[PDB]
Amino acid sequence: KSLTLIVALTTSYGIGRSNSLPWKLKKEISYFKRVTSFVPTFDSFESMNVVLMGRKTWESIPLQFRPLKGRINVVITRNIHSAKSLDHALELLYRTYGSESSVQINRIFVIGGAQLYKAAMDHPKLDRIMATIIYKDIHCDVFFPLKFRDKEWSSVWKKEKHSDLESWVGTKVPHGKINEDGFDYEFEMWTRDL
Ligand SMILES: NC(=O)C1=CN([C@@H]2O[C@H](COP(=O)(O)OP(=O)(O)OC[C@H]3O[C@@H](n4cnc5c(N)ncnc54)[C@H](OP(=O)(O)O)[C@@H]3O)[C@@H](O)[C@H]2O)C=CC1
Ligand SMILES: COc1ccc(C#CCCCC(=O)O)c(Cc2cnc3nc(N)nc(N)c3c2C)c1
Repeated sequence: KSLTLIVALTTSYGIGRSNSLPWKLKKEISYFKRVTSFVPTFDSFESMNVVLMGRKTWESIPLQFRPLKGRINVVITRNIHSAKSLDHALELLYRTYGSESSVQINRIFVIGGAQLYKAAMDHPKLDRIMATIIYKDIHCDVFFPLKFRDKEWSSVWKKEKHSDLESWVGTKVPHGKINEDGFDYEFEMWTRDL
């Protein structure tokens, strides 16, 4: 099964500031909730998505939102499911939600932070980035680890047609720039060959 990473980052790959998001974007939060908690209509009795996150990200989420509803949550920590790496998480999942289980696994998302992102980009099953691009240079102190939208990575990572994005996330997604509270930002989907 493939992994998908989902992130919102600035044109300078900023993702974070002071253990939180440096923007308060209500429509971006909804896209995130929607993409990660969406499952092919016919499977939706059985099927559930998984959200894999680092311990720091786990701790950053306002309590009212933990665990993230309607998704299987696994926190990765070297020391709610906990596993010690991405692959341990995958073994826990297959073992726990085995054909003998009534909950089934649809898509598995890596939702942050930088350290987990870095491991997910190293993972041979990761082939898709759902990137929210924020066209401002907001000060940040945590950064996305690999510059997948830059020249150096452009033979590996390709940005897909907007209609391919909508086909994947299964609904109309705004095209182009959305303005909210001082920010322009745009939804993208990038893939690479496995
Ligand atoms: N813009 C966006 O979309 C997002 C931004 N963020 C931002 O990211 C920041 C958090 O990033 P970061 O500090 O790197 O934190 P992470 O959330 O990646 O948490 C780091 C910790 O998780 C565990 N961990 C991470 N990767 C692995 C791995 N490969 N194997 C084993 N354990 C691992 C470790 O926990 P342990 O120390 O317990 O062993 C590590 O100390 C904040 O600024 C947050 O707001 C977060 C999510 C999304
Ligand atoms: C750590 O700093 C954070 C502070 C607050 C929140 C929150 C919240 C409400 C979500 C409710 C729900 O989903 O039910 C988040 C999670 C978040 C947000 N947008 C995100 N946006 C994108 N494009 N990607 C992500 N990975 C996001 C991720 C992890 C991180």
